[PDB]
Amino acid sequence: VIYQFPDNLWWNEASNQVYYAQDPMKPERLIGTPSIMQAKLLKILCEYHPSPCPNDQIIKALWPHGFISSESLTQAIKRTRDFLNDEHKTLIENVKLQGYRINIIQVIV
DNA sequence: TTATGTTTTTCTTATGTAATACGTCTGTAACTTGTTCTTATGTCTGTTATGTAGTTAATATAATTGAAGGATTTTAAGA
Repeated sequence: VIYQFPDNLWWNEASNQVYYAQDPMKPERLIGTPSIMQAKLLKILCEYHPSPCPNDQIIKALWPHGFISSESLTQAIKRTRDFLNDEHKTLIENVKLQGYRINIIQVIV
C-alpha cells in the first residue's frame, strides 16, 4: 500500500520509508524512515482517513500502557509534521475538539 | 619482549519526556442595520342639529316699591 500526500509525498507499506516521488514505488528524494512511534502515528492517521482521528484513540493506540502527561500529544505530532516538513501546517490538519487528520491524496493497493 | 585482537568502559548522540509560556481557533456578546407588519393619529368629507335673522295689521297711548323704635357729630347749602 502506497499513500500519497500533498507536495508529491509518499509513505510506503510495501516498504518502510517516506519519500518525495512522482513514481509510487521508486525511491525519489528520500526523507528516511520514521521511528516506531512516528510510524504508528502515521498508520493511525492514515487508517482513520478520511475521518478525523480522535485524540483519545491516538493516545490509547500509541501508548496503551503509558501515563501520558497530555503534552507529548503535541510534541509528537509537532516533530512528526517536522519530519514530513509540514512548515505550512497543511500536511496534517487539526480540527479542534474533534481530532487530527492527515491529507492523503490516493491509496495504492 | 612486543604486536595485536579483544573486551569492557566511558563519552556522545538520539528518541522520548516533561514543564511552563504563549499564540490560534472558535464561541459568545456588543453594536448596529435593513425589512415588514402594526398602530395611533391627523385630516378630509358627508349629514344633522342648532343658532340666528326676519315677520305678524279690531284697538291698545305718562312705574314702583318698599320704608319704617337711630343717636351723634361734622360740614356744606339755603336764607
